[PDB]
Parts: sequence; C-alpha cells; structure tokens
Amino acid sequence: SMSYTWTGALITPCAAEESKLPINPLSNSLLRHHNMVYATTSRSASLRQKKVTFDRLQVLDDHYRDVLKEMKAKASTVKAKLLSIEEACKLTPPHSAKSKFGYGAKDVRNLSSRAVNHIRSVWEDLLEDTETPIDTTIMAKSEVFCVQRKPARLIVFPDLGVRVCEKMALYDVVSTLPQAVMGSSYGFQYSPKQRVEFLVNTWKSKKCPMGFSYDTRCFDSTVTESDIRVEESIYQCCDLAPEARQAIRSLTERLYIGGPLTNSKGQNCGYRRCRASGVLTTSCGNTLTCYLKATAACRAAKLQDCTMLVNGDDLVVICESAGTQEDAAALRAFTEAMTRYSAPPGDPPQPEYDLELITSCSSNVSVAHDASGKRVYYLTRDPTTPLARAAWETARHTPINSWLGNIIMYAPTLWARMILMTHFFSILLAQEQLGKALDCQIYGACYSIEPLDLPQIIERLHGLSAFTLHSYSPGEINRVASCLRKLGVPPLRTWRHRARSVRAKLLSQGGRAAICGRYLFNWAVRTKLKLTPIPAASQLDLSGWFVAGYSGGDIYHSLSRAR
Ligand SMILES: C[C@@H]1COc2c1ccc1c2c(-c2ccc[nH]c2=O)c(C(=O)NS(C)(=O)=O)n1Cc1cc(F)ccc1F
Repeated sequence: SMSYTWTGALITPCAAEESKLPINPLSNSLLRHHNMVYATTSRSASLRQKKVTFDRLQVLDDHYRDVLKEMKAKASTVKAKLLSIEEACKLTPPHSAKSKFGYGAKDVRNLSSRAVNHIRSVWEDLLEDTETPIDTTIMAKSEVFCVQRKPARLIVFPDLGVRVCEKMALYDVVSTLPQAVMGSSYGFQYSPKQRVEFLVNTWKSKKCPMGFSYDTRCFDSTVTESDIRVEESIYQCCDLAPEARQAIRSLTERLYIGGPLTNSKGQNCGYRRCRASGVLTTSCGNTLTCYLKATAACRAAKLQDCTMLVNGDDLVVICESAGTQEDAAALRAFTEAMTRYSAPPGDPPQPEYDLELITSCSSNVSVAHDASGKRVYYLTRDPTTPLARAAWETARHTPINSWLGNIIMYAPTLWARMILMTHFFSILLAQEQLGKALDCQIYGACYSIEPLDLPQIIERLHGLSAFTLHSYSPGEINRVASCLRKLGVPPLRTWRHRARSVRAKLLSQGGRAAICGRYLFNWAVRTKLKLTPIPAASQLDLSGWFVAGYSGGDIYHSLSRAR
C-alpha cells in the first residue's frame, strides 16, 4: 500500500518561520559564515512529501518468522505496569504541544481538573472504541543544518490527551521490553562509555572482524501495517493489566497502523499507512522492526557471527569475515533480503575492516590519550551540525538546547571541550546564568540540567579521562580544523585564549563554578590542577538516562515538584 495519500491541502505552519541564521554578535563570535546555516521550514514540505510517498512491497519468509518467534519468547518474560494518570502527567514536557481540548502541558503537569477529566475521557474512549481512526497533526519540522538544502522532515502526532494515554498503557512496555527482547544489541541501554566499550569489545571479539552500517531510506515510510501489527504481537507477549491490553489493541488499529492527517489550519491533509514519527512507540517499534529485519536478513545472507547494535532505524553490524569477495557478496545478499522485507538502502552498504571507519548513530570510534599516556577510545562525530545548531541557539532562544546535550554526550571530544564548553561558559558566566537549568535531550527524552552540574555528569558518562584527553588522532584534528574553516569558526588557538579567560573567572567565583574551571578547563593550562573523583558524581541519580530511546515519544525525565 501507499505510505501516504494526499488531498492537496498544504502542510502549514502555526506561526512565522525563520530560515536564516540571524546576524548576532554572540553567534558571530562562534561562527562567521552565517549564510551557510539554515533552518528547515514548511516551504520545503512538498519536496519531502514526494520523497516519503511510495508503494511498499513486502515479502516475509521462514527466517523472518523464525526470528519473530525467538523475539516473542523473550518478550514473554516481561511484566509491564499500567501508569496512573498522575504518573503519566509527570512525564509530559512543560512545553509539549497544547491540546485542542482547552488545556496545555502546564495544566497536565499541575493535574488541572480540565486536563485530568479530558485524559480520563480519552482513556475510556480507547477502552470502548477499537476502530475510529485517531486524528493526527502533520507539521514540517524546524531543524538547523549547514549548506551542502535538506527539505524539512515531517512530524505526525496525536493530541496531548492521547499522548498522556499512550504513556499510561505503553511507557513501561517501551522502557523495559526492548532490552528483554534484544539484549546487548539494544543501543539505548548504553551510556557513551558503555557504547564505546560494547563496540570495541565486539570488534575485538571476532577473529577477523568485518562491520557495516546499514542506512534504510525513509525508514518510517518503509514500515508497513504488517510490521506495526507484528510489533503489537510482541507487546502482547507481556503480562498486562486488561485495560493496558485493550488500550494497546485500540492504539494499534486507531493510531499506530495509520490514520488521517490534519494540518495546523484544521484541514484534511491526507492519510498515513506507515509509522507516525511523534508517538510513544516510534523508537521502540522502529528498533524492534529494524532488529527483526536485520537478524532475519543476516541468516538469509549467510553472514557469520552477526552482532547487531540497534537504535531505532540506526543499524550497525559486526561479524566474522569469510574473505573480501565473500563478504562483498554476502552484504549484497543482506541488502536484497532487507529490500524484500521493505527496508531498501539509502546509501548502499560497504564492508569495513577498521572499526574507526564505521559511522553508527552519526558517530565513529576514535582514540586519544589520558594523563598517563594510556589509549582511550571515545565516540566523536563531524562537528558541522552541532556547531551550526549551537550558533542558532546563541542567536535565538530555543525550547531544546542541543549544545548542552552535545557537551554531555560528546564531552571527551576536542570540539566539545575547546569550542562548545568555552563558548557557552563564557556567555553564561557573563549573564550570571551558569546555575540556570536548561532543557536538553538524551536519547529523545528531555532533561532540565544546570550547566554547573556538568563536571559530575561527565565523570559518570565518560570517566575522569574526559577531562585529561590529549594527543587526539590526526584524522580527528584535521576534520575539526576543516569544519572550522568551512563554517568560519575562529581557530583553536582563539578558543584556547577564550578558555583560559573563562577558567580564571570560574576559579575566582569558588563553589561549583571553580569545579567547572578545574575539571572542564584543565586542558587550557600547563599548570594542571589535581583531578580527583567528584563527591557529587557518586550521588547522581542517573536512573532513566540510559534505559530506552524516546525520540518523538513526548517524554520528560526530570523530577516533578510536589503540590
Ligand atoms: C555515545 C554517542 C554520543 O551521543 C550519542 C551517541 C550514540 C548514540 C546517540 C547519541 C545521541 C545524542 C547525541 C547528542 C545529544 N543527545 C543525544 O541523545 C543520540 C540521540 O540523539 N538519539 S535520539 C535519535 O534522539 O533518540 N543517539 C542515538 C542516535 C543518534 C543518531 F545520530 C541516530 C540514531 C540514534 F538512535
């Protein structure tokens, strides 16, 4: 069937749309080539509609059915809990899209009678009605990139009331089931250092390793009605409260398999018969679907000792080499099996015989050295998008601060330390906002974090070595330097000068700022201060940080205040 059908009504914005990086003194201090930085808008939505609209041909076989039964037997061990209305309201982000039913995210979080009554009515409607398609809003996503222009991504989501109900029925399932089914292959259970460790250990565990990333073109559009029902069949293996079982059955048929599309103006926009990007099960379902197809495809291809690492549609495979000609043919057989499963490739996959040449979750393993000169593996990425987005966020107040999430997730990198930390600490110190909590995203879930708490967060996610790395690989240094020239970012010597300046001001303030000066900026001085384990690090409650993926699932993971 067709992934989408369209009526001709346009994908519309609900406010004015900015596409150009503003000319601002603070953002200009970071990046001078402002014309290279753009934000996607609804103006390019029709180009995306063309790309994501196609017919799906899916043919399942014995390997697919065998893997499914193996996944279902593991899913059978799960006991999932129904969330109370209050527990589900607390998982809602403070700036989540308001309901069209007279209330917003703040009313949900405060447990307002109007919010609570509506949610209860939405819940009882899911229990009673197993068929009526649930309305969704289709919007063009506003995302920042560097030129060489990508058309806007399309986001599809139901009303706030429905989103709270999804949490009640499925939050516990989507948080616990993926690891029970996929074990060590489920990427979202790993902190950055655990992911690098898993990748390095799997690579080294093979006699002669061969690895590859597999890029599925428009993954969400390739997801069929059968895939979505297969996904529910795995959910159905859980021990469930009867209402959770009914809500999952009703959500599958009324929302997950497809439904009508409405624009911001309230016009009938079209019909969806594929994955919605903005529902609770997108990350979980995409991971299960990708793992299922890839595991079955590996058996059909005759790839030897396949270890998958899956995060939604992002897939990496590390196996035992059978020889170069054999590996090349087995990879072509893997692609042919994935294509039959309705997962054709975007960029054709290529076998890799070096771990550092593989990009997975837009990241590659690199090596640096700690204070002792000992080799440390860490994950890095091309810094182009992080720097373009950090520049956008310096010029405009955004609900999500990708710069903060990038400092957290990429703390050991030369670019997060020298540029990102330097730039934002300079600005926040000058604005007396170092201790002001900001929202950022980790594996799609939102968190409220004070930049002054960064040293202890970093120590837990990466180890103390994140504050001591030096002698970065020449390939890594060159990619960073070339990106800076391309974007018109000041050279690293300027960043070292700015870091020495902010470090001195941070030390002068004492308290948490002096801790930031000591740990975050020790790289900027010859006279190194002593770096010991931070007392706050061991006390940090990082439960829920590296459990599951929640991209598009409208999940807020910071603590709720009492009432
Ligand atoms: C160890 C390295 C370092 O950082 C990561 C590592 C590994 C995986 C990571 C992140 C972050 C991440 C980066 C920065 C801020 N915050 C984050 O969470 C995400 C993420 O953004 N995931 S998501 C798509 O939003 O669910 N993923 C998963 C992911 C990333 C993709 F590029 C594509 C698909 C996919 F699954």
